[PDB]
Amino acid sequence: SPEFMENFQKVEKIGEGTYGVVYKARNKLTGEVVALKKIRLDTETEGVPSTAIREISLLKELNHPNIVKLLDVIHTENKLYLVFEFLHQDLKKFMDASALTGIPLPLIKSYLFQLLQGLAFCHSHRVLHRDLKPQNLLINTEGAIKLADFGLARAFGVPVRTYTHEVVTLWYRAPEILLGCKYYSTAVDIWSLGCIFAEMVTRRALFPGDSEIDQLFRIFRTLGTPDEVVWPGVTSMPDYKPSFPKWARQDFSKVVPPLDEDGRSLLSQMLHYDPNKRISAKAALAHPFFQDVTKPVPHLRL
Ligand SMILES: O=S(=O)(O)c1cccc2cccc(Nc3ccccc3)c12
Ligand SMILES: O=S(=O)(O)c1cccc2cccc(Nc3ccccc3)c12
Ligand SMILES: COc1ccc(O)c(-c2nc(N)nc(N)n2)c1
Repeated sequence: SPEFMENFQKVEKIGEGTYGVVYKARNKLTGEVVALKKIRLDTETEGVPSTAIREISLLKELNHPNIVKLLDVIHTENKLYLVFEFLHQDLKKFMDASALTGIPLPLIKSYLFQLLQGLAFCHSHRVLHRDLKPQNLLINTEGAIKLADFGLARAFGVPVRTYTHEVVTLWYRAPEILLGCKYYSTAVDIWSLGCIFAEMVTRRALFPGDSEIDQLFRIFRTLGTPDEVVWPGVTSMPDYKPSFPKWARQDFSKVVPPLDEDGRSLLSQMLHYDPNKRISAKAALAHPFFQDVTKPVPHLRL
């Protein structure tokens, strides 16, 4: 039986991702609470590009405990309403609420482990997230964390307006993208998650840049300016300039003080400059940092 928007009662705005406001709503017929996303389509040109349609189809095929569940898609007047399972809060809000104490290590480990499981699944199905950040990660009272707000629209020219509040995506952007690589790989998601891992541990974003070049320099100042030894081919990348300053790599004892050899070993592999050497999500799941991983239940108030 088709669902119609009249079937839903808005309860409250719970967020605003790359597609604007996200509303918690109640299904009038079943009483099920859901999250609704409003997509405004603009046939600016001929329509959604074939490749974009295929990528949307690929994302839709994914069924995994660590990917927010899309329950239905309602079409009406030049608009689409995405009906998703309802999740209480995002990782960004949770970290801010835990900033003065910090998210406990067992939870950090559980969330990282789960995000790697979700990414491994996506990557094996040829799906990348492309815009991983704390704001697009959803957590439930059960202790699960899920991927949401995939960067598909801006990555494949989907004719749909994006954004609402602003932008801060640069902070988690992989260096090969900042250097203008012709083709990037699944490794870009691992870099972003590595930045998130460090952020949960230190309680502060790792590379909070304000422009592409500022983002690059913040990365270089911490991990060292890459050269051909560390990253073969870096000096020939489209936007690489020999004039870049030369910074030496900093010790992780300074970058992420709380972490030990296991956590630092894993983080170093997730932030490797060379995409071909950066650890994969599948390999990361086998890292010793996860030997004692559990599934703690977070404490959240509303
Ligand atoms: O494939 S759908 O499940 O609709 C879909 C689901 C989720 C997001 C979408 C974004 C743009 C276009 C779609 N398709 C579309 C296709 C025909 C007409 C209007 C929109 C999207
Ligand atoms: O909303 S997201 O959380 O990314 C999302 C999460 C989980 C499954 C999705 C399936 C299709 C489209 C999405 N978003 C989408 C919306 C508009 C344009 C292109 C893709 C999906
Ligand atoms: C598909 O995107 C979704 C799907 C379901 C959701 O519950 C959310 C969401 N939920 C909350 N509480 N905050 C925020 N920021 N987002 C987002």
